[PDB]
Order: sequence, then C-alpha cells, then structure tokens
Amino acid sequence: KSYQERLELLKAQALLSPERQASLEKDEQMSVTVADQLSENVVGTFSLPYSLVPEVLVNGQEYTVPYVTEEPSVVAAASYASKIIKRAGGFTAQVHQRQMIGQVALYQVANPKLAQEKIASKKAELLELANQAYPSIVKRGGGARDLHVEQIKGEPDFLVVYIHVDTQEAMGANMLNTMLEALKPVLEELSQGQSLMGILSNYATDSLVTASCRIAFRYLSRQKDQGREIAEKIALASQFAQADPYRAATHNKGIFNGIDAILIATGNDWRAIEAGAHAFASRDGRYQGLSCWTLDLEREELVGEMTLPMPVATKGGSIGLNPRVALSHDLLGNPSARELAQIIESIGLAQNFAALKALVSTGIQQGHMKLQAKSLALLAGASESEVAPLVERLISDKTFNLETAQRYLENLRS
Amino acid sequence: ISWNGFSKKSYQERLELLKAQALLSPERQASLEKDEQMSVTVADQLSENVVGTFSLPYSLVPEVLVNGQEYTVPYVTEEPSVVAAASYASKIIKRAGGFTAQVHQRQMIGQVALYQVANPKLAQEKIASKKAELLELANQAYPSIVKRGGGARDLHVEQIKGEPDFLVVYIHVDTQEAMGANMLNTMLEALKPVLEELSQGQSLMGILSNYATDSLVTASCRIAFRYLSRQKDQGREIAEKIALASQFAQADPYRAATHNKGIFNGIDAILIATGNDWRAIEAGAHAFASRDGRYQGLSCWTLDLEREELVGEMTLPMPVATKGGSIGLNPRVALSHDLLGNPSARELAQIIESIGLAQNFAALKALVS
Ligand SMILES: NC(=O)C1=CN([C@@H]2O[C@H](COP(=O)(O)OP(=O)(O)OC[C@H]3O[C@@H](n4cnc5c(N)ncnc54)[C@H](OP(=O)(O)O)[C@@H]3O)[C@@H](O)[C@H]2O)C=CC1
Repeated sequence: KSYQERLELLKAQALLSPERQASLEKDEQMSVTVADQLSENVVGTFSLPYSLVPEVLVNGQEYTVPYVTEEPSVVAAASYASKIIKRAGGFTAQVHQRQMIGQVALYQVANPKLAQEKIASKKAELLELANQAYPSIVKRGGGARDLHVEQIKGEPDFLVVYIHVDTQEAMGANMLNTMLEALKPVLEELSQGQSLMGILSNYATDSLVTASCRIAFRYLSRQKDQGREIAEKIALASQFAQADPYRAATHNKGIFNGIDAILIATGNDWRAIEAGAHAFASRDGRYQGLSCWTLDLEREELVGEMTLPMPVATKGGSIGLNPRVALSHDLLGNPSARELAQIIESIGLAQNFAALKALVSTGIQQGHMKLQAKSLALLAGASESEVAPLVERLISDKTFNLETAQRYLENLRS
Repeated sequence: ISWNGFSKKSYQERLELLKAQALLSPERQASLEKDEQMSVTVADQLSENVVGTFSLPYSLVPEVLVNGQEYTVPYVTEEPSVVAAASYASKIIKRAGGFTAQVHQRQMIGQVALYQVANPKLAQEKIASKKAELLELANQAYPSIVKRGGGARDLHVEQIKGEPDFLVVYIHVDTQEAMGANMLNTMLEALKPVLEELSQGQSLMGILSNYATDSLVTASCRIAFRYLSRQKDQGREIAEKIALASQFAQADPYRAATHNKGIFNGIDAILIATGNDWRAIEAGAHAFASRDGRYQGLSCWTLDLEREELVGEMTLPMPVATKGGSIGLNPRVALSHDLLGNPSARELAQIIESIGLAQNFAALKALVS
C-alpha cells in the first residue's frame, strides 16, 4: 500500500481516536519550542521514519507496535516474524521484578567489615531516610524497598551501598539520585569513610523481563524435514552466538534494531536499555547472545526465550512533551510500564527470530546457482574469459560441485 | 568569533550566531533556518510500513578540538543536560589543548561459520593455502569497492570448540567510506560454497560482525589541574576523585554499565546526527567492554601528579561511515556532515571518539563534585 493508503487502513482499523488519527495524518511533530525544553543549544529538529508493526501478539493480546528506525528491512522483518509467531500462538511474557538500583561508593574505610555490619543493621532506618528525602513516591505507593552492602576489593577497595527502589511508572534517575544524596552523610559516619558518588545504576537486574515463543516446525517450511532443518539451524545459530563474541555482538545488535525502534517511539531511554542488556550479556564471564533458541524434538517445536533488564517508563522524560510519543502510548492502549516492558521484550525476540531465519536460509535457486557455480569456477582456477562458459555448463546440471567445475575447466582448455 | 552566550540565546539568536560563524553554505543555513525535515516520501524509502515521521531535538556542541582541528559537533538527543554537559566538557578540554586521536586500523570483519567439519586442522590448513585465491574470489563478488581502493585484505580460520564445534573463517575487508554490510555479506555469500568444499563441512551462516576490532579508535586528553578549578588544590582533589570514579567503573559492573551509558549519551547523539547505525556501535563497544573477562568501563582516567594533569583515554571499535544508508537522504544528515567539514570516515571516527570521552568527563566531574 501507499503511504496515504496506509493511513486510510489505520483509520478504518480504528486504532487511534479521531483526534490522534488526524494528528498522525497531519504528521504532527514536536515543535522547536518543545525541543528547546528537552535539550540544550537547540537549533532545530531532526526527523526519522515512523512505522507500524502489526499483529504483535503478547499474552493473548494483539498490538500494533510503532517503530522508529532508519535501517531498511528492519520493520519488514519484525512484521514477518510477528505474523509467523502469531500463527504459533504469539508470545508469552512476564516481569520478574520491577525495581531500580542505585549505589553509593565509599572509599578510605578503615574497617570495612565493621562498616558493612553497622550499615546492614541500620537497613530500615536508612530506607526510611531515603523515603523521607523523596516523600512523593511513598505517598503514591512506591519507595525504597531494600538495601545491601558489598565490599569490592581492588585498587583501591570500595564499600558499595546499593538501594532497591520501587519507582512505579517512572524511570527514577532523579528519585534515586536524590535518595542517594541524602544517604551520603550518614553512610560516611556509619562507615567513617569517604563518599565517592551516589548514582542510579543502569545494570538493572531488579527489572528482568522474559518473553518466549513456541513455533511448530510446520510454520517454518511445508517440507516436514525442511522445517526441522530450519529450526535446527536457528538453534545452531543461537549456540554459535554463545560461543563467539564476534557473532554475539551481531546477534544482539539485531535484537536492538527492534528494541531501540520501539524505545524511541515510546520516549524511552535506549542508551539505558542498551547498556543494561549488553552488560547482562557478559554476566557469565564472556560476551554472549542475549536470547536462546532450542529444539523441542518431541513436540517438533522451535522454542525462543530472551531475558533482559527492561526498566522502561510510561511517565517522564519526553513522554509528555513529544506529541508523537504520546500517540505511540495511546496506540498501544496506554500499557503500564510492566505491560510495555513485556511488549518490548517480545518485539526484541521477534526481531531476533527474523534475523536468524534469514541468516540460516539458503538457495536463491535461479540466481543463487550462478553465484555458486562462479565461485567454484574461480577456485578451480578459471581465468577471466573462462568463467562465463564454465558457469553456463555447471548451472545446466542437476547438481555440481568443485570436482565438476574442475573437470569442465579441463574440457574447456583441452 | 565567540560562542559565548550561545546556550542562553534564544533559538532564533542561536541560529544567528551560527550564521555569524560561517560554518554552513547559504543553502544549508537556509535549510536549517526553515527547520527542513526529511519528508515522508524519503522516509518511505528508508523503512517499511511508514505512516509518518518522528522528530527529536537537534543541537550544537561547539569548540570540540581534535588533533588541532576545531569542530562544531551536531547532536540529536532527547535527554536534558546531555548537550550542556558535552559543551561544558569540550570547552574545558579545548583550554587544555584538546583531544589527541588516532585510528589504528579501519577494516570490517565478516565470518562464515562451518560445522560438521570432520578434520578441522586439515580444513584450516587447506583454507589457509588458498588464502590469496579466496581473497580474489571475494573481491570479484563486489568489484566496485576494489575500484575505489578497498576490498578483502586478509582471511583467517579459527576452531571454536563447544556444542558443537565450529570452524570459523573471518575475512578482513577495507570498506573505505561505507560501513560495508552489503559488501561483506555479498563476499561472504560467494565464499560459502568454496569454504564448504575446502572444509568438507556445512555452512551455517555468512555475515558481517559488529564486533569491529579491526576498526579501533583511541582518543585522549590531558587536563591541567588548573583547568579543573580556580582554587588550585581543589583542582587536584577533583582530578583524584575522577580517577577514583574511573577505577570504580573497572571494579563494579553495576557502575560500568552507567559509566558506559553516559559515554553513549554523546556517541549515539552524534551518530544519529550523521546518519550512522548506532545499534552497531553500541553493540561492538559494549562487547569490547568485557574483553578482559568482566564488564568494565570503556574509558580510563588517571592522575599524572608529576605533570599536574588529569589524563583521559578511550579506545573503541568505531566503524562509522560517510557514505551509504540514510547518509545524504535525510537532509539534516547531509547538513551534519557539511557542518563537520565533510570529514572522512576515519576523521569522523576520531571526532566521535573524542565526543564520547568529553561526555564521560562531564558525567564523572559532575558526579564527584
Ligand atoms: N548488522 C549490520 O550492521 C547490518 C546492517 N545493514 C544496514 O546497511 C547499511 C550499511 O551497509 P553498506 O554496505 O555500507 O551500505 P550500502 O549497501 O548502501 O553500500 C554503500 C554504497 O555507497 C557507495 N560509495 C560511494 N563512495 C563509497 C566509498 N568511499 N566507499 C564505499 N562505498 C562508497 C558504494 O559504491 P557504488 O554506489 O559505486 O556501488 C555503495 O553503493 C546500514 O543501513 C546498515 O544498518 C544491513 C545488513 C546488516
């Protein structure tokens, strides 16, 4: 469909209220005046494409997901993956926890063991102090929930106080930074040490979210053995990303083609999600692929699963200022942060699935066979003028290999 | 002329000050003054299912001094204080002589993964013995790049034991001003048949790698203590605390993630402005951060007590581009490159690397002060 036909179709689907639909048809943008409130030294605005990924089925609810990407084929891939996985029942997703982590680092602590025990014994008192430093969140039902103290040996040694905070629908960088700043004096007195910093942590292991899918082999190919072969290769591709960091970077980049597209569309901080997830990818001592694809040979199903820190937000940042971000949240039915996180996780896994399927699939047939035959021609030692006759003979056979290329090369020259 | 007063100037006055700097041609200045955006029609050719466009702020970071050359850096970010921090850091570091940056190598890596190789050692030697023949085969698969002076330069083979074992053929390719995903993927498709024949194995995939360790770029600065504070000794204390914060990021992954995020507030901002793939740079760099077995901070700040200097350094994979993709289709991306003086990709990599370190400096300074 054309651009305009896409708008008519979206209008007929009634996914947007009449006002939002009109806004989108006028392609309403954040104004320079509002942009001037989001950033500094603003001299204009910058536009990217805004696309829709239909039929994203998460926990039995179907969504049309907005994407902002400049990379060709990314949206098409996500739509393709979503369609297949919808046939296979959609995604199942869950939030394990949703809390943000902040830390105060202390140094020059003469007696770290005692300091650790003193601080741990004042846990409730210190959590009450953080809550009083930012009193709005407790009134609204959130707040600082836990505290842990760790010694980190090295050059020099650090004593690190971590707080775990329920920030509800917000990202909470300012909340944690305010709470941590209030804790510094008492943490110094309790430890008799020096406060180095108090800052939120983007290694958001209190906000893990998991999505999965289960794809019968028949959705991968009609030829019974073929679908199994595609599934087997996708699992092998997932295993390869576990073995080679050079593959892992590309595997995970492919996930974030999708994730970053919907983060931008929803006003979320993708540098934060990227950092937390790529750090999560090396928690076992090696940088590895973030998702796992495995075979269910008994059920003949390909199983995909991906766990990430996904501390996204539905309030704050530009979510209220950029009008198209507001439209994106409306388009999704105004999900909570937890629901949004589960949608984003599914999208990331969908994006990954389309990449792996394309990576492992072979045989352009008509054109691929001439590519194959020319490579074998050259390896056989064909010179420049011999290549075209060679390829022509090869591709005209039911099958061929290097030995065929070499034998025909000898016929050519003899 | 001076950039003083630029942040407090109105939008209209900022544009006038930019005009006074004579950084842009009449057409580009006009384009910016009308805030010209990529149209829906052009967007419709860059992506699929397009139903509109999405706008973000566009800002300038002036006085970025890299290898004796001064730049006005464009930023696209939605996070308050990011542009201000980068501008603050850049001015201080310009006072301190600016950045020194160098490109160690500029090549892309692609890989073919082979499995079911009965004799990996033999396959490894057979493949190595046809190296020159394989490199020429790859170059003929994408002959336009060779006409421009690039192409496949090297090829090596590794056994990666595991479940199962893989035999991996890596190619190292000079992609010139492009990122070269299509170039490498095309060469790799051509290599699959012959690599399978040589190895007597099965090709699993042939794809470029975003772990771009053949494209490392290093940037550094040396900031006298007196540029960190007017009160003198306070400057040394700030230097000491920034070095400590850098060390904390070597010790705790919970800190390293935030440290590295803070770097990419800046890097991704200029990547978007120049039409480059920020997922690719993010992935390779975060992968680089755990090369020593632990996820660690990507930059190092150290005290030079003897010279009374705070020293900053950062090495990253930075395979950025000046040709291809949306580069040139989005009118503001074309404008961003003109704004930088149309740097080569190598030059741009050095500017971006410097920007990331500048951003990092402002984050750490604000954190410990
Ligand atoms: N994991 C990944 O990163 C992957 C990314 N991509 C996406 O593809 C794009 C990057 O791939 P890429 O191959 O670089 O882009 P292109 O496919 O568009 O190829 C680059 C084009 O620029 C031309 N050109 C002009 N000058 C030069 C020069 N000095 N050096 C090289 N080329 C020049 C080339 O030659 P000419 O016009 O004369 O033929 C060619 O047409 C990005 O959008 C990326 O996101 C795609 C697949 C995988």
